[PDB]
Amino acid sequence: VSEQSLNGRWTLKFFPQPAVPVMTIEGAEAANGIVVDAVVPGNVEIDMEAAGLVEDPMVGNNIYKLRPYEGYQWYYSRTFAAPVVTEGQRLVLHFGGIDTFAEVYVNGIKVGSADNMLIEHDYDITSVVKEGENRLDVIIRSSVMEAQNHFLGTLSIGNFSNEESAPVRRAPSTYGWDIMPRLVSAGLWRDVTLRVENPVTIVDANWVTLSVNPKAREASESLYLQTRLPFEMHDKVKAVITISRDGRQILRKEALMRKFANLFTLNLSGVDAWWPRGYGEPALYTAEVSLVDVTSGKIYDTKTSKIGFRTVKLELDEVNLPGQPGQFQFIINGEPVFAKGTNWVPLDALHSRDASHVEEAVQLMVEMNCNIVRCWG
Amino acid sequence: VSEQSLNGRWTLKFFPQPAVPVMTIEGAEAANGIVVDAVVPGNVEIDMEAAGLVEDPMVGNNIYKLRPYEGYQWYYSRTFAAPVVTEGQRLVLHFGGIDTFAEVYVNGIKVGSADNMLIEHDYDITSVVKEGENRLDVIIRSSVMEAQNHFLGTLSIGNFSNEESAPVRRAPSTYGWDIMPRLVSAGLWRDVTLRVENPVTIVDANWVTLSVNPKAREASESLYLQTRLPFEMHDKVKAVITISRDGRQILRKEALMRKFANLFTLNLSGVDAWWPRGYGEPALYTAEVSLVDVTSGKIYDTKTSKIGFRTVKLELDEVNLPGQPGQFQFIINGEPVFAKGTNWVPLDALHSRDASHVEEAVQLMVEMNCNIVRCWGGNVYEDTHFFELCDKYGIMVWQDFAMGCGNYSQRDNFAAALEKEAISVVVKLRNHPSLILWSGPNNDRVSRQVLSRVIYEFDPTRPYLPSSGYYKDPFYTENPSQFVSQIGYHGCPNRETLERMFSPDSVNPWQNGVVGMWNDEWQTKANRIYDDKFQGGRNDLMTNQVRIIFGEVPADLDDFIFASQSVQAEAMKFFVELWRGRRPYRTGIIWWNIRDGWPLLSDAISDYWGGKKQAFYYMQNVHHDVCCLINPAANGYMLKVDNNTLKDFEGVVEVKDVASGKQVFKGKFVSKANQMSEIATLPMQKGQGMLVISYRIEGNEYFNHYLYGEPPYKLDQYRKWVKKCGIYE
Repeated sequence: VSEQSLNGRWTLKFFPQPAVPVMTIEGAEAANGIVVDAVVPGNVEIDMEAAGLVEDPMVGNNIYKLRPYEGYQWYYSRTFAAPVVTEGQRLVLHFGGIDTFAEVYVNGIKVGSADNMLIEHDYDITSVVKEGENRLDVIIRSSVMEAQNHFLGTLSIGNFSNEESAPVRRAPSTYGWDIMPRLVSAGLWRDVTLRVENPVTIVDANWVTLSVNPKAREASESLYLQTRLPFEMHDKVKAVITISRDGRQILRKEALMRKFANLFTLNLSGVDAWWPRGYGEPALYTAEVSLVDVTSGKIYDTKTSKIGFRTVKLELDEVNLPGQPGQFQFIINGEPVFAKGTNWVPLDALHSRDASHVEEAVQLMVEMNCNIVRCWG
Repeated sequence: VSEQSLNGRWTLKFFPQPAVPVMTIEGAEAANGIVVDAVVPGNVEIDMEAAGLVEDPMVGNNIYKLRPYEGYQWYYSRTFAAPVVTEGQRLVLHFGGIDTFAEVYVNGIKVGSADNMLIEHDYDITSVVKEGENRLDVIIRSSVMEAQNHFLGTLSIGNFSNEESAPVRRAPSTYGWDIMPRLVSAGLWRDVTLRVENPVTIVDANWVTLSVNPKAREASESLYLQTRLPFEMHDKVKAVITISRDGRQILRKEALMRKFANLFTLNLSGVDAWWPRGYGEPALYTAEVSLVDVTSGKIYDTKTSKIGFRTVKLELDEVNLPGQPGQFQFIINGEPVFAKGTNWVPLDALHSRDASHVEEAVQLMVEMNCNIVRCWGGNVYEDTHFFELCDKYGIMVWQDFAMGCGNYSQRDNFAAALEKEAISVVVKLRNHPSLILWSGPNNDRVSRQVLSRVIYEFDPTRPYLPSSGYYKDPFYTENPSQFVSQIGYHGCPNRETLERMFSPDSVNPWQNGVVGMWNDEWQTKANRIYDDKFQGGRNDLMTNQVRIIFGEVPADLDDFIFASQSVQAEAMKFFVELWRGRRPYRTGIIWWNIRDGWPLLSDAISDYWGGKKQAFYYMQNVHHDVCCLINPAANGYMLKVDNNTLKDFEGVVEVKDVASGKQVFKGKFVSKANQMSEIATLPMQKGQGMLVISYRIEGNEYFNHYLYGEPPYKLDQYRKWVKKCGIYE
């Protein structure tokens, strides 16, 4: 129905982590720490430099001066107006990125516990949200100290990746590499939003290119659609599939929703294939699917994404060193492409600034004419 | 000690499921619904038709009128007197079948949560039962809505099995198939009882045939006995094993119970082996084990079951397509048996009526002389009595695990729910001699790990197989599989069935008299899972087959029924004769199918109401233990005789043309045991016609026929050939 954003100014209170880490709001407020203004999405080091508490780590040996903060806790807090929810609607609190181990409270009620900085986190706060001003509190603990909650196997010690990185789900380069500095950091480094979902909603729209014929401008595309559908809405809701490019509608298919999960296959004509750089055009088509009430015409949900009709196959060599690394070739749309490109390292040691560099960084590959890029583990 | 039954009249309250499903008694009573009388075991649709709330779903398009109830909840409730329990005794509440997701309360205390309609459910209500009147409440929620509690993998969407069937443990055919209608249903479809167990009780009595020597009438049988035994009862209780047959005691062994779990081996003499139909007698022996007090003589528990001394081995081919499907042969008691039988589909879309059809349905296989039956994975697991009849009548059982067409989840939740189901079904059925095989891209955790590990630990005696329009077309006649699952041919049911399941105006198939078009009712009885109005599809399989064999489609209804049934009769007979005549390479044939589970237009040879189609009688004559048949040859036809027994037979076979009466062949034959024998190469006949195969063995006249020539045939002429032949009617 809507997506209210919770980005902006938050309250950040940081303090050294005690022997028993702080998990509750009472302990976080009782702890003796410093309170400064914070920006979400952001990194805690950015908020402290804005407060004049840390020097610029990009200059000289200032990076080492952030060392004590690896054992600090970080208490994000803000208020928010609750969006309007009607009966059957669900209120979801969405985190694009929590770095890392945090307890999330809404109006003093714990709604989740995060432990992976690389994936999104969604919590159903429908039953805990209140009318009017609400409170949202996130209490992050030390990622480095979290490693001492595990016993490492022999093979996990002594590698180039830090031992602290082995038992936790974080970016290994944040602990230090030969190309990226050590800067564990913390904070809400991606968007925080409030989402309202109708009882009839799209759970997943999976687009799959079954086959492609670039010469005949044909393609067979599959849509694996999973939805949330109350049984009173079975046979009363229809799926509206729409393929278009540059405003011109290529296909509009309608089908009655009789199940919650369906597979739709579309045999398309006059459609171009997606090619990497040099081997043709990167033809993209707008693929939209909406759940519409058959009687009232109400649109309950709409999922839109730009897809490309393309097939990928990895032809492995069977003579010259069969099974050894590098003995393969990518087969795109049946053609053996020659890959030329770069390795993708972190865009910023403070990863909340990543999104601000993607445009410039991708444009480097466009000028370089890379047809491939490997996002480094 | 005792087993009090809780079957009978219950109170059923149904209501649409809210956004938050009802899980408690307070919410169930607070919900606004309808209360009617219910029968247990039963289906909720049966109770509502008894209340006059739903029309007969077996007639016309009434099946679609049950659609809203797939999103309903069902509140079973009844009172019961508590049986007398003494100290140490346990009171167990037994459910034979809960369909499906239900919360079970006894005196307002939740005693269990069910989530598998195919296995039993037992709850210890000893600490919650009260003296006097007790209350038992079962709150079932929507099975269809339960699917939306899961995220399906890519390979679970788009298969023939419904997406709603993928994440739940139910019979996949209940959501709709091409042979069974969509009817999710709900309720307590099997027995509900109260069981009292002594502190000394038998947990499991596993009977295993180690070896058998049919000639010397010897067998080595193992008893894996697990018991519940208080340590104060160790060395004070004895196990009394008893093997008997027809009242005569064969062996009585006694042993002091010094442990809770023991293995007993019995070397028996003067005991006959269990054989499938044709290969000998289905010899069954009553095997009883009792735990008796050494001093007081008190019998604490007794487990009795009829077992059969039999060994099963699956010899897999290693030359002709090694590893491909169908390249195997069953080795029963050391002998390579040739399997002939049918696929087992649901006995009823409302599965509480299954038990009422087992006797009649199994008797169809006995008349058909099937020595094997494959229980299809789209169906529920049949109860104990079905296997008892298969044990008694010598019909081997191929058991699929309840898995439908498509790939399933590879995660821990589905594996754990399936492991619990497989362990439960294996322990329950592993003692039946009729059961001979378990059956489940080569990286599927379900078939290559979960199910295989269960068989490895709980049934190491049976093989496990991870298997997940002219009838003379080379598509059929050039099948490379030694063990074939024949697809089956469509056949219009007997006229009486049409007038019973169709509206009077819809008995005739042609809508507005147009030959080529079916009305909306015949399209429904072609299994149209959802009421989407179209024309064509599966129903065209009927008229297409009649057109290939007889040229045109008869406008007259009775002319169409006989024609469509004759096509199915000749086609299915040809398949059985073609595989029996291609031994020893061909090792078995299982065809689709002997009986329908709903009044429908299907490829089965007998309908839900017992109407045997023309194909049933044709198949009967080519299912004999010793059958004289004719196969097509390179330059004519080959008269042959197939032996599915262990004994040799002599006889005389005569081959004659129907119309002309000219004797084509007559001579003596020697049918060597457990093999097919060529008798003579018959010269090719002119044009169309039909031959008569008359053979006598041991003073018994058996009959068969062969339709020669190429289609299309003249329906009136073919009817004249069958009439003059005097084999069928």
